[PDB]
Amino acid sequence: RWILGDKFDTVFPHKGSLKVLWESRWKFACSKSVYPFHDGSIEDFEPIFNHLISKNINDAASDEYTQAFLPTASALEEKAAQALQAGKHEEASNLLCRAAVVYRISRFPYVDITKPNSIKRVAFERQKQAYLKATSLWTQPIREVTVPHTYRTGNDGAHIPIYIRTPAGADQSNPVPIVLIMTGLDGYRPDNSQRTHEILARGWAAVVAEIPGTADCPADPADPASPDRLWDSVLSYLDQRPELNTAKMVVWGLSAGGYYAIRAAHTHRDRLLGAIAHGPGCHYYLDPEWLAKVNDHEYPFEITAAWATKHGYKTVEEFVAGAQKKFSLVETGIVDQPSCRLLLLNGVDDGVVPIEDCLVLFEHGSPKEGRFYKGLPHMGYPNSLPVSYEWLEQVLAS
Repeated sequence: RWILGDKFDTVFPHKGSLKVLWESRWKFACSKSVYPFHDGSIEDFEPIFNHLISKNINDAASDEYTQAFLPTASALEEKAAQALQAGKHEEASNLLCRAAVVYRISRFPYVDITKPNSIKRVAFERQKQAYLKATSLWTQPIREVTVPHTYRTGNDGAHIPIYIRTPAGADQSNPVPIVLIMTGLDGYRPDNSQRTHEILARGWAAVVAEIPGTADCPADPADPASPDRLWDSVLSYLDQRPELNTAKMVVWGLSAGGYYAIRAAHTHRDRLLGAIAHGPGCHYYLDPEWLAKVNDHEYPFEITAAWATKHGYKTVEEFVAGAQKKFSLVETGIVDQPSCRLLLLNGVDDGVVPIEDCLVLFEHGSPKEGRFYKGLPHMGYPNSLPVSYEWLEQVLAS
């Protein structure tokens, strides 16, 4: 039934095997310093995965997995303090960035928002601490603002912690355009260094916020309307920021963030010049038939457990039974109004979220834009990244 075809009914060889996941993909991802090991080094990860392998640790949700990483990060943080003692700021940044990646992988694939005492949460707190110190040394530093959630209603929390980075010469007299990044299931505000480099290189401000049901997002994950309130608060702050031009704003939703980019393209169409949705889900990803095989594909570990919690559900059973009716942008009719310019990007053979969730969007509302990558898995990396910046330049053009 799906475009994925023969691959749909396939159990990928890494399922429930951390050994195969490392030896076949992650070892090479870490070597190349690409997702999810971007900013990391293989010297840091080689020994941790050799240890994880020796002990046949396969479940990443387990404390035994997470704790196998934290000694390395401690060692890296001390080397940084050493580097900084000798006035070596560049070495000090790079070691703390490498520390931040050890924490990132230790907390893969999801920090449970309902378990604040969890070891992955401690890992994420140590990451943010490590990263902000690393990015304090930069000429254009990443700054954390705690934005009052003035539009908070119901179960919503009080505080929206976001990362802002402004290019050299960003002034109240020459206000720069914004690219508001919306992160995903396993990637949060500290995991976007290279994107902020590229945004600043083109003379734009980088703003990074997490999505409902992840990390430090105060949005009620169980309320489909919570992201609308979330952005109402964020954009309202960016409206009050002197040097940031909200009249030239694109949102960029990655993975699970893709959903929120698509939604924002409609709900806040009058406030955005564009949206990019990278590897996005909007309807068919919540199809019971899709959910029945999603854990068997390219995701590095089981994903339904994380998805359930991220969509505000107590059990996976309840998530599988109800999620589509409640959250599908198609079923709720969100896609039936017009939208700002929306670029959809994904590999055609995505087995995390269906390519069909990009293709459906062409049958509602405003015209959509797309580039889909033959034979490529979820997000279609590396191919799908350079065209992101091509598009942004065109939309934000002077």
